[PDB]
Amino acid sequence: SSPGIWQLDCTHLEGKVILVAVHVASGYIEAEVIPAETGQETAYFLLKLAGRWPVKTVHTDNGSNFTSTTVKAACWWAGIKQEDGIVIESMNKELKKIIGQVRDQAEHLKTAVQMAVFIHNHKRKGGYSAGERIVDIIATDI
Amino acid sequence: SSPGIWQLDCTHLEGKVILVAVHVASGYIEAEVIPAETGQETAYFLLKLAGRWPVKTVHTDNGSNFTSTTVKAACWWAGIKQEDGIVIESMNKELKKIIGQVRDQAEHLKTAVQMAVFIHNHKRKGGYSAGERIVDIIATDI
Ligand SMILES: Cc1nc2c(c(-c3cc(F)c4c(c3C)CCCO4)c1[C@H](OC(C)(C)C)C(=O)O)CN(C[C@H]1C[C@H]1c1ccccc1)CC2
Ligand SMILES: Cc1nc2c(c(-c3cc(F)c4c(c3C)CCCO4)c1[C@H](OC(C)(C)C)C(=O)O)CN(C[C@H]1C[C@H]1c1ccccc1)CC2
Repeated sequence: SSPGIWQLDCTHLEGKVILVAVHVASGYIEAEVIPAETGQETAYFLLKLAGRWPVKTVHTDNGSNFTSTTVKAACWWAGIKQEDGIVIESMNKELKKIIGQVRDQAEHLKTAVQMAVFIHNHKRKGGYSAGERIVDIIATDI
Repeated sequence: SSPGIWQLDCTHLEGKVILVAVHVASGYIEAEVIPAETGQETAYFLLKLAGRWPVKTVHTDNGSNFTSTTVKAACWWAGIKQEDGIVIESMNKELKKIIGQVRDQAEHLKTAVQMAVFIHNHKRKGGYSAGERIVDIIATDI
């Protein structure tokens, strides 16, 4: 169901990889800079996300990355269901748009990515932000 | 007020440092393994936390770590108020207790810490978990 569904995606910037988790119903995001797209990086990120938010189902833009036994262990341990198939381009475009706008304010790319995550989750779209929508969606399900 | 108050603390294990953020009203935690307690590590962690949860006020067990101009920049950029003074020993004892219980299941300490964060936030105390309490507290304030 809708409150526990997340989409994982990866995007490239400055010879680095940005791993993004999107809470599908709200548009709320978590993101991190990693050296390369690997099973180990995805597994560790999933384990972190699942301890912080209710993660019931995960989708990816890269099915081969979910085949990894390290990713399988993270989903098995956290009780996450892997679901095939999957917007993503637009989220990656909007995130890179925010990143480019703030890039000069920081030395490290990871700092600019976290500033971009902050801007995205706090942005009101009398409208609500993605941060307000995720908390609203999950509290309703409790 | 109560929904935006966080406590930061650091604890040592296996020659490494575990940086813990506790949502005071719920007992919900975020934690990471870092090489050493620095202004830069604390600043980056604060920037991440504030983009993910409403962080209005932060307290620490180590005031000298909040004096750093890098920590000051993170709080200024994210609009966090630093508040002097501050339970913590018991949270560190409970977290290390959970860590020791799972330590053998993983090679890396960081993996065991994330498993411990997952266990703590999901643990029901008909009672509610820290994960349910934080979402409940924040949705009420919306
Ligand atoms: C370094 C490492 N290598 C492997 C594995 C894990 C790993 C990954 C996880 F996501 C995880 C756990 C472990 C131990 C313990 C339970 C919580 O989740 C780790 C882990 O480090 C990461 C990648 C940085 C997180 C660590 O520190 O040990 C997991 N292995 C799975 C095959 C045993 C088989 C398996 C077991 C269960 C389900 C599916 C496959 C492959 C190698
Ligand atoms: C490497 C680095 N060194 C310094 C600083 C920041 C830094 C830290 C932040 F928390 C931060 C920002 C920056 C640029 C931009 C806005 C969002 O928050 C970074 C940052 O890397 C981290 C530590 C890994 C996050 C980066 O990549 O640039 C911040 N500097 C502050 C004195 C200018 C003065 C200041 C400015 C505003 C308020 C208070 C003090 C000292 C050196």
